[PDB]
Amino acid sequence: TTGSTIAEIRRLRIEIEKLQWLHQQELSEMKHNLELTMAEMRQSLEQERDRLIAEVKKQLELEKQQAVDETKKKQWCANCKKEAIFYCCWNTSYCDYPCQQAHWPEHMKSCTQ
Amino acid sequence: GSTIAEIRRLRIEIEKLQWLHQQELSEMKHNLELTMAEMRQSLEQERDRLIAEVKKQLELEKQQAVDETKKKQWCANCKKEAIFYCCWNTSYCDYPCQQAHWPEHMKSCTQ
Ligand SMILES: [Zn+2]
Ligand SMILES: [Zn+2]
Ligand SMILES: [Zn+2]
Ligand SMILES: [Zn+2]
Repeated sequence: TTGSTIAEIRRLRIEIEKLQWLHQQELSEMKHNLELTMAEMRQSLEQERDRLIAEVKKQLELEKQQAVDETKKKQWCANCKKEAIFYCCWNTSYCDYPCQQAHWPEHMKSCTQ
Repeated sequence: GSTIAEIRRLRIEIEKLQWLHQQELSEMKHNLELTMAEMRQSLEQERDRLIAEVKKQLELEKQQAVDETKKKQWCANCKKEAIFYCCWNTSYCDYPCQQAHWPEHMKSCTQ
């Protein structure tokens, strides 16, 4: 029947028309939410970078102070900068006799005792 | 054949195309999320690289500090720079430090 086919076609066409109007609000709010999550991620990553750098600097500054202080407690070879075991005169110590011999031409200029 | 059946077939195919389109929109939404996760991971890796450079430079400052310290004598009492010495590895910045330190240093001394 002609009228019944026309009504069925018309019904389908109307359903397609309703399909067109769908999902506009979702996509248009999706871009704006993308901007906000992107900005929040950039800010959080920047704060985490600053926190990590500050922490690494604090820890290595403490490690440096510990190394310097440990170093002040010992005597160091004036020729090779390894730990020394005997001394010639003020602020001139050596780890073995060959370092003393090697360093003598320079140390001779300013030696005592 | 049946016209209404043929239309109903058409509806099924259109609804299927519509569901597919929906799958495309949500797979692109997912891909956008993966791209964001990839951006976070790549930025984190670059931060780790920067941190490694900062550690490399701070470790050099540590070594220079150590090497500088090896060049001087340090007060056995207060750890400031020393100007005279009592015996091996025992120097002082001033006489008041030497005096203050004598009760502990006496057990180990030369002169
Ligand atoms: Zn040496
Ligand atoms: Zn000497
Ligand atoms: Zn002192
Ligand atoms: Zn002494």
